[PDB]
Amino acid sequence: LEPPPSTFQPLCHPLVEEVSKEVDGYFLQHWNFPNEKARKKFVAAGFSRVTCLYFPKALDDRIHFACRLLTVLFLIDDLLEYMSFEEGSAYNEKLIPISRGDVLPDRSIPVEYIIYDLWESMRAHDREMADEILEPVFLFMRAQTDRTRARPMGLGGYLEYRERDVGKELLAALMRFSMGLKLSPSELQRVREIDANCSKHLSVVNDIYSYEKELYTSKTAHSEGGILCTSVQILAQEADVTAEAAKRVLFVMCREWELRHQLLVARLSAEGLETPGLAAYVEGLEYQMSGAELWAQTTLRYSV
Amino acid sequence: LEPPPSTFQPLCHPLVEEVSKEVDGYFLQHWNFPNEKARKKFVAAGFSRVTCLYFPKALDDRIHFACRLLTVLFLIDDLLEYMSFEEGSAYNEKLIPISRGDVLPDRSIPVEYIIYDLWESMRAHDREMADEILEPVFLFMRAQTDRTRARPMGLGGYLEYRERDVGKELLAALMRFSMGLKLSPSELQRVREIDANCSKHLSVVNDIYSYEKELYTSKTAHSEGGILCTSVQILAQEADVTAEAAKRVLFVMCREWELRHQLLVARLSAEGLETPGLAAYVEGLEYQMSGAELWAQTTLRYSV
Ligand SMILES: C=C(C)[C@H]1CC[N@@H+]2CCC[C@H](C)[C@@]2(C)C1
Ligand SMILES: C=C(C)[C@H]1CC[N@@H+]2CCC[C@H](C)[C@@]2(C)C1
Ligand SMILES: [Mg+2]
Ligand SMILES: [Mg+2]
Ligand SMILES: [Mg+2]
Ligand SMILES: [Mg+2]
Ligand SMILES: [Mg+2]
Ligand SMILES: [Mg+2]
Repeated sequence: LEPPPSTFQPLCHPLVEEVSKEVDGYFLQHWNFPNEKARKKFVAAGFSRVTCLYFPKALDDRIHFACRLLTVLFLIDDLLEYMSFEEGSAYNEKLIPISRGDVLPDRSIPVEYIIYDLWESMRAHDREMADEILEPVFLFMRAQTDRTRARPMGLGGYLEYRERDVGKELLAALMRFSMGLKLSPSELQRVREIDANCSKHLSVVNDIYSYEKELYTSKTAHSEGGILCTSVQILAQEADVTAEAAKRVLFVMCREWELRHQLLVARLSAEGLETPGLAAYVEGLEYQMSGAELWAQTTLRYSV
Repeated sequence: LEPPPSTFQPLCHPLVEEVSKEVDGYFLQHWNFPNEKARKKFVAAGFSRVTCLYFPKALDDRIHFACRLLTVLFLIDDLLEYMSFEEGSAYNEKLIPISRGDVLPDRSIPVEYIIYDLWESMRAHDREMADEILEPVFLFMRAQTDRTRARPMGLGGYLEYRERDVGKELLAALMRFSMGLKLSPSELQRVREIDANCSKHLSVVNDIYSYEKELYTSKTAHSEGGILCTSVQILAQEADVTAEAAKRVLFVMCREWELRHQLLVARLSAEGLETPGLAAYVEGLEYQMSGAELWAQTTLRYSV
């Protein structure tokens, strides 16, 4: 599968080696892997490597929080494949008060106390921005078990939904957190179009490289939790072509959203609307788009 | 614009120039054109030229019949853009019993006696093969003013509907009629999948090249009869990109259908399933696709 040209240049955080070994070790110490094989697979996926690709301009003392959050959010995304919607919702909902720091963790259950301890250290470092990540996270978590996954969706319907299930807002607030990027409500409203456009790129690039994994998941895991929900499948059905054909067509569209991103950014500069904070923000969203693509191409998580 | 490569080579019927003067000459004589600017525009469209690219291996004494049918269907296609869905339906339904020979034409209304004399002459040359073109035509006629045009559609449902509105079935029967190509029912049953795939290519390729023309029509003619119903519109909506962007993506989807055409034709031959009659037919379809594209990218009908 050959990717079409992109003008984007992915960047990686300079401390990716240290921070990855640090956060990897942590999870190998506290998390519950079924066997040595699953432990090996976990390190292979490179969950801190991708976090360092999403947020290459992260503050050095802050990047490790993001790796931690995204790692466990990744570990859970996989576990939900083997539950029903009910089971999966119950699972997520228990973690939400713990995340607010409202209910203590059952310290026998790794996921409970890992999440509790994460959010506490985050609020300790920067309470205000830490707190602005909470609702975007929950929004994502409740999307993961939304019954709309079991209803037929067209392309537009799907992207509307995937904006939550792919975690666009949570990634945005985590980005802002990890950089210390403070934006007024004015500025944040000002770029809703750029967000929406960027969300489609993140969704579809991921749909393209993870399709094979997800096809096998839809055959072997839970009939609800492992349900096949992807633009690849939708487009394949609608255009009556193979998934491989659909991938190639969706990749060209992703490049159109990149171009559209440059256009919107340029236009926002063509008024005084591009504040310095906003400028660093939309540069940030470009790192996410390109970074996620670089990782998706090279991670063992998707070529297996 | 910049079409990506195609494996298909177009062919033009050798008599294209004679039949063009002849058929153009007939319609310039009988059709009620409003003025001289429109008679010139009709000749610049080159309708006999596109017919001779659709069916480049049509029998020499049969190709003119096809130029006639398509020429009158092109003219009526433009008419219905000035009509409501009701007016257009009323107009086409008049013509349906006249085509069958069940009703005599009003010899003072050109469209009626042109239609009547066309079908009677075609039944004279090959009764049973002419017969089989009728219902596919009425099917495309009725599609043209179906209110589903004005309702929301996703890409999939659009292609389903456009299979009728692009007249894929009438084109098939016509191609057979033009070539003396008789196929058994079970033969036709074997290429149904190949037919459907070919439909999408014809539709979307036409949609790409005729978009600026249809845009303008939607804005100037009747709000119903000239409504913008096109894959370029639908993809641009679902994916939130410009029309030019959608065209670039749809073009890639069209090459994927050429690939699928080839794959389906190879599969058919690898069983003992490609009869000699079927062999001509699917080669026939491939001329329709590459021919439609050649005309579309040069006709003044879509460029001015
Ligand atoms: C940014 C992406 C393409 C998503 C890849 C998959 N993971 C699942 C775990 C949580 C993340 C937000 C994400 C949805 C990111
Ligand atoms: C085969 C096509 C892409 C269509 C081009 C436009 N014309 C309009 C008049 C009727 C024809 C069947 C057609 C729809 C063919
Ligand atoms: Mg998921
Ligand atoms: Mg998943
Ligand atoms: Mg995926
Ligand atoms: Mg039409
Ligand atoms: Mg038309
Ligand atoms: Mg058109």
